[PDB]
Amino acid sequence: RRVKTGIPGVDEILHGGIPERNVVLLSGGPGTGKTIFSQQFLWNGLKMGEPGIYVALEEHPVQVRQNMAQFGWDVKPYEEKGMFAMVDAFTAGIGKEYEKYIVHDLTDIREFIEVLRQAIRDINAKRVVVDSVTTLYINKPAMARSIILQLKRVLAGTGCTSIFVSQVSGFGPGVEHGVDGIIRLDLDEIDGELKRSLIVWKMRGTSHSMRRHPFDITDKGIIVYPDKVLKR
Amino acid sequence: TRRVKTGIPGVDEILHGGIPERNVVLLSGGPGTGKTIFSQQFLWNGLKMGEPGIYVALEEHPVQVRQNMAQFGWDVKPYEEKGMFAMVDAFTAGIGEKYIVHDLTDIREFIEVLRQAIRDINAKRVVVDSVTTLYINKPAMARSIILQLKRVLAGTGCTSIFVSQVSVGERGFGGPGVEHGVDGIIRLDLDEIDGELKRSLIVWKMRGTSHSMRRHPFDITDKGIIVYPDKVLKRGKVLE
Amino acid sequence: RRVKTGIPGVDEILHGGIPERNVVLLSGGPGTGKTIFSQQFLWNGLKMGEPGIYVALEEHPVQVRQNMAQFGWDVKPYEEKGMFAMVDAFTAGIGKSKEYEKYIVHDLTDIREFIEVLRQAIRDINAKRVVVDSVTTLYINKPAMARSIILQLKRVLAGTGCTSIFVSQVSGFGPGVEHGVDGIIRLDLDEIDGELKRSLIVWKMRGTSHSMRRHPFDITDKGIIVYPDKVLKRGK
Amino acid sequence: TRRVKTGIPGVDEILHGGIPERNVVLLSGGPGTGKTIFSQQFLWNGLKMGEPGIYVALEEHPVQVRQNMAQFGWDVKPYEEKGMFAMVDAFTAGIGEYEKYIVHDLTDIREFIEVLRQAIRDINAKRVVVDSVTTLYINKPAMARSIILQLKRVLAGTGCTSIFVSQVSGVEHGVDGIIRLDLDEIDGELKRSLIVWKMRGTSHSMRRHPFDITDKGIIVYPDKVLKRGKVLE
Amino acid sequence: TRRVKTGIPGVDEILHGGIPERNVVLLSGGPGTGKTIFSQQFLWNGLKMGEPGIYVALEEHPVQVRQNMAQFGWDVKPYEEKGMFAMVDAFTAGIGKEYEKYIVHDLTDIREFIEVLRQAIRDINAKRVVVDSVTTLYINKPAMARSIILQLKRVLAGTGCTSIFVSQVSVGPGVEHGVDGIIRLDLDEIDGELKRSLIVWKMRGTSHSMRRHPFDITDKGIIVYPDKVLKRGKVL
Amino acid sequence: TRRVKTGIPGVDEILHGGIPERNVVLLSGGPGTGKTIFSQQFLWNGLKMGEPGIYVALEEHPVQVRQNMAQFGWDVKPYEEKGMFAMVDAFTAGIGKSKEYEKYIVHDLTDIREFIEVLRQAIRDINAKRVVVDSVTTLYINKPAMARSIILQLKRVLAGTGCTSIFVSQVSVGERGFGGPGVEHGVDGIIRLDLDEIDGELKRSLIVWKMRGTSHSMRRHPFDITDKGIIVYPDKVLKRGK
Ligand SMILES: Nc1ncnc2c1ncn2[C@@H]1O[C@H](COP(=O)(O)OP(=O)(O)O)[C@@H](O)[C@H]1O
Ligand SMILES: Nc1ncnc2c1ncn2[C@@H]1O[C@H](COP(=O)(O)OP(=O)(O)O)[C@@H](O)[C@H]1O
Ligand SMILES: Nc1ncnc2c1ncn2[C@@H]1O[C@H](COP(=O)(O)OP(=O)(O)O)[C@@H](O)[C@H]1O
Ligand SMILES: Nc1ncnc2c1ncn2[C@@H]1O[C@H](COP(=O)(O)OP(=O)(O)O)[C@@H](O)[C@H]1O
Ligand SMILES: Nc1ncnc2c1ncn2[C@@H]1O[C@H](COP(=O)(O)OP(=O)(O)O)[C@@H](O)[C@H]1O
Ligand SMILES: Nc1ncnc2c1ncn2[C@@H]1O[C@H](COP(=O)(O)OP(=O)(O)O)[C@@H](O)[C@H]1O
Repeated sequence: RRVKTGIPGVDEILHGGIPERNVVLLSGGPGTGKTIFSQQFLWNGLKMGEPGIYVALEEHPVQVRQNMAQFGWDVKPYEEKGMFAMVDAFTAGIGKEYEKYIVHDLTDIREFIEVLRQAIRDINAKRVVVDSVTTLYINKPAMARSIILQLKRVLAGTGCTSIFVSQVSGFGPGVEHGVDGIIRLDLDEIDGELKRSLIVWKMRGTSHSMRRHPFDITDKGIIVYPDKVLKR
Repeated sequence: TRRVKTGIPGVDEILHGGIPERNVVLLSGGPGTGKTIFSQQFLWNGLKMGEPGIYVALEEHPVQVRQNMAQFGWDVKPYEEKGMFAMVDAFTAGIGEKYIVHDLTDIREFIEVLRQAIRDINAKRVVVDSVTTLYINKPAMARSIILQLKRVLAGTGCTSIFVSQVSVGERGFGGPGVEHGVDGIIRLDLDEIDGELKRSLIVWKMRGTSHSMRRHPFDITDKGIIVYPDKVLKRGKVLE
Repeated sequence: RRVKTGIPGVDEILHGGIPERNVVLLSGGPGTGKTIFSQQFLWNGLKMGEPGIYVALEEHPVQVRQNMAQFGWDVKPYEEKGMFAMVDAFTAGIGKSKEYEKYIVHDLTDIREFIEVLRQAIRDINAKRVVVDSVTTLYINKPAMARSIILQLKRVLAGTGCTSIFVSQVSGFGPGVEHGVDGIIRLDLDEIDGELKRSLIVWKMRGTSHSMRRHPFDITDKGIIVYPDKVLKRGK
Repeated sequence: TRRVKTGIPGVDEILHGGIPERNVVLLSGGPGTGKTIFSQQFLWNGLKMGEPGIYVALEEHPVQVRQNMAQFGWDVKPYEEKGMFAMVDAFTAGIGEYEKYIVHDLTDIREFIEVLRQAIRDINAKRVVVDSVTTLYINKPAMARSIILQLKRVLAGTGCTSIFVSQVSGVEHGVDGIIRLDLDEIDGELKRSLIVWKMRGTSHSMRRHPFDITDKGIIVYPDKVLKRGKVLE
Repeated sequence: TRRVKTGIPGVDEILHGGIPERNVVLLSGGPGTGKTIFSQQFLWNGLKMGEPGIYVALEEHPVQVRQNMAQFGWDVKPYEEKGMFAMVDAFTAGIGKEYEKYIVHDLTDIREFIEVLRQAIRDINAKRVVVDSVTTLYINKPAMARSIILQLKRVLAGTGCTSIFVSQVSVGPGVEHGVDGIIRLDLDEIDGELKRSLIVWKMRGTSHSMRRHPFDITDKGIIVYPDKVLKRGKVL
Repeated sequence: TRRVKTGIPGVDEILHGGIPERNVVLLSGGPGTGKTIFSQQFLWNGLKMGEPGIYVALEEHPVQVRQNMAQFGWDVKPYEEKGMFAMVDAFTAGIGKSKEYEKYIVHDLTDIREFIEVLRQAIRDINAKRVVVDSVTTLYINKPAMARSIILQLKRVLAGTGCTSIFVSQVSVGERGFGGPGVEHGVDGIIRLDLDEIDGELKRSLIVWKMRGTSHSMRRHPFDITDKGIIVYPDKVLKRGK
């Protein structure tokens, strides 16, 4: 089977959607849409009755809710329903309001994984987003490989299908070799104008579009154009 | 979302209304691209609108900053006496004033002092010139430094600009995590095209709003910066 | 003698196939089809009476079996008849040890045990074909050791009459590794005019002449298909 | 805002009047781009204008510097004995007779600064050259920023306008101005060009202008531009 | 000046007679560019001309080198038994841990390496020597490359030998300056096609072709074409 | 300023008279570009104009070096005897502590102190007016931070004794620059010897990037290496495409 991202054009680009248990790496530079994209993935997940967990390391949950809320995505209700979770692995990297979930020390991936399996259990999560995974090893690159594979085993085991968001200043040291899929979002200046484009570089378990497709970010999120191709 | 008007000709148009309230905007660019003049113009316009502002100086002493702003027609003195503007001296300490940061070993005193200045004048706009100096010899501390300041500023209702210094040639914005941690990124460029340096601005990122995706030329004048939303740079200036 | 990969087009491109006992480095970036190519190589071998061994360092043998099954390649039958074997050199890398697997390398910090289990596996099934996916994981965090490791494994495998494929992960071909192996086959995925095109090229192959051209190929439901009579210069 | 005339042919026009008083200007370029001749002509024209100048030597011994200048027709001797010109020796302490101003330890700029303050005070200097400031931190780049900022404050606070020579093979953000001298090979020929990247306090030509080094120093052509690899206009 | 004929078709002509005797020639190139074959051809042809030769192996065990040379019709067995050819084993020591007349037990430094080499040159009155590859002697200690190349050079030239130092380059200090000559072998992809070329970058003691010449590797070794040149494709 | 004539065909013209006295000229380029040959032709011509030269050898033994210059029709034997020419052995110490015969020998290259000691002594016994250090790169290649002081220290020495010199600088093939931060700003002159593949052919060319004290050709001139030495063509220009 597959997992329908719900993101206009994407499921057609993946020929049906993301294969189950697959951990997809969404990489790209700043402002390419990785945040809106992965949030949309989870949001659409909810509308289809699929449990979702957002592991934030870049922003605090109260902030994430506000960002999504501005696109017309109110997770608060589902949060009360027990169909959506927000894991705070953010306040730990900046200092010290509680939450159902929180990682106090990311020195090790141990507590990180402990708290993760909890949120998955409580809502029987199906969809998961780690934004971002880069923060777990940016200053400890040799440990990236083990970290990516370990989180992978855990998620796939619980039947979850994942987007790891990778921040790029390549796709990210075994990281791009460890994941099942790779979707790169690009923002390129062409003839004096910035053009957004998406391309599925890798996707274990399926055939997929081999073309670079433009896309726009709108008030209601991302919209990819499967019938169009952008030439850089 | 509510917008903060920069007042800089062309910029609020380019931002489809202005900077979304509480956004931290990274103003990135090489030397002599107009980043300092731009950030000060942003603060001055705020004052004219009744929005108290703070300029955290890490590149020059506040005394010189006041002098330089005055030459553009921006005398902050009348405002400092009204408790509507403030200069934080985070410069002196770098090379051995109501607001002073004595030690930049840790970001702790920097924050305490910034918080002090914020409540003192009911600040709405803040400028840090420049953020790079806070970790340029501490690259690994950049991420947490940017994320901690951002939290303090948005948490106190401020809308800010973080000036980011990049060395000429590099199209970077500031490095790992920093360009990822800010809410917006406005790049000011100075490119040599056919034996001529041309200035241009481009909004690479701005959370909470759509914005022009084109590279617009601009000039630095006696009255500050002026961006031209109706012109684009495609290896040469052209209308629309 | 030639070891036939059985992968459509490959053997013609190798003018017969891989010279026996050769260690071939299969290099490429992520998603270029290296795992599938090497597994297809083992599969075809089983189909022609040649025992094979897949040494996993990137995935657990269980998932590998699954993955190969989706392509129509069920090894389970051969595994019980002593014709195929998976070597778990993965778990040690993550941490878990909560399962039973015949061949398993507990510690990857030394190539000593790795070679022990490999020798035992080759002994047990009389291995003729061996795949290591990926050798890169064995020295990524020890590049100065890569040279010895490649030549060491090279001596073992070749000594036991095995012909092997070492999968190399590229983010060149890998310092001194590209020199240690007998052959080099590069799998590429390049964006040309807004579209990703898959291609293969034989850079090196001690023991034989071979196509000096870049050939397009496709990954399908039944695996890889390479086109010997087609060439991808650049664009078409 | 007052202007300091470099007196170098074409340069003041390009700077739209001259260097804004008290500005520290970084003169950056690779070897043999003309940075030393330029900075020395700057001081010379200054002297021949009643403006006392100091040349801080970190690359050659003052004795040799005096020799290089005289060869172009700039004899500082008369001006030096008259207390209108001064040479600072911060060269010897870097590798191994008599010189009025000498910096014994370059470990850190404190002594460097003191000797510099003395020379300025002593001749009431108006122009100062540091050839080259790169040498003060070539092995300690993390110190470059503070050093540049410290010297800038000392010089500006004393009313001097300076040129820091930067040898290329937060510094550029710290100085007030930046003039790049280039030497590029185009069609089998080496062409010299100058370009003002930045100059706080004023507007200036935004073009790359060609120049020649002659027996009498540098001549820049403000009415010419170097575009592809050709001199146009 | 006295010349040493390589015997490789086209080479001696490109060298205007051949290698100036007593010269050390660095044969540099990436993987699969034909450096081993070229070097071995040089020695084989040397034997056929009554010029004893030595091959210092650091990449493969002398056993395998013998069998690979035979693969091209170069059976050194007849000459060795007659004290005309020698195989130095400076390989096994490289991967830790068989009798070989000439073996180097410690590569930690090159004193022993020089001893063994000195012994072999004397025993056979060697006139041609090949070291494959000299890169392995300092790959992990770049700073020592210069002195090692200069030391080996003084010893070889001191014994009247003419040599070829094979240098392994991946993809792209003292070394190239320390040798007498430099012959680069390349393998480049142009328009979906891999093309082999040789160019004499330096050869002390003589003039030589200043052009890049294409060449082929066959079942009988290398063949260089002095009448062809690579502007970018093969032209006249 | 009196010019030291190189004698090398076409060079003194390109330099508009020759090399300004006391100038330390860095001659750099990749392997096989003709730097050693160029430096020797310089000392040789220095002899014929009745000018005493020294050749500091760090890449070859003085015996081999002599055996190399002779191969070009340059026999310095008669001059070493009249004391009009000297050769320094700074090669052996680089690859061992072995003994041998040579009037001038530098035993330790850890520091440049002895080097100068021996050099000043060598300049004295004869009438050292021309000097060649080949290659200066060897002095600091493993300790790049020392390059600057080493270069300037040797400069002062030679200039202080009225010597005009060439420092041979070895750069790797493909490397653009001349020896890095230190070397290139500290020398008075820089002459680049290039060997570039243009249209399937290697072409030799020279270009003067810097020469304090004089004007000079600003163009790239082709040249040939012959059995008699180097021949640079001042009236020809090579166009590399860069
Ligand atoms: N309403 C909107 N209309 C069009 N574009 C928008 C709108 N809101 C936000 N954006 C775009 O979304 C971008 C940010 O996307 P995001 O996923 O947060 O970036 P990143 O890849 O750094 O995580 C902004 O830079 C902006 O260009
Ligand atoms: N009065 C003026 N008229 C025109 N241009 C000016 C004027 N004043 C300053 N400038 C320009 O402004 C530039 C400096 O802008 P600034 O923001 O200080 O640079 P940076 O981005 O490094 O902080 C100068 O290089 C100069 O070219
Ligand atoms: N059923 C299929 N049909 C066509 N292509 C497929 C199919 N299944 C997988 N693929 C392709 O195989 C690719 C993965 O190949 P793989 O060998 O795992 O990559 P890697 O080089 O990283 O080891 C996927 O990215 C996908 O494009
Ligand atoms: N009399 C002269 N006529 C023409 N050019 C000269 C004359 N004297 C020196 N030059 C040029 O000056 C250059 C050196 O300039 P200089 O300022 O010393 O270089 P740098 O940028 O390294 O400090 C020489 O390389 C030479 O080309
Ligand atoms: N019989 C043959 N006919 C044609 N080419 C061959 C033959 N045998 C080997 N080759 C070629 O020789 C190459 C290996 O040459 P070799 O000298 O071993 O490479 P290296 O430069 O890495 O030492 C192989 O990659 C192959 O393409
Ligand atoms: N008799 C000759 N005729 C033509 N060219 C020669 C002759 N002798 C040597 N050469 C050339 O001289 C080159 C070496 O010059 P050299 O100065 O030794 O190089 P480097 O710059 O590395 O010191 C050789 O590569 C060769 O091409």
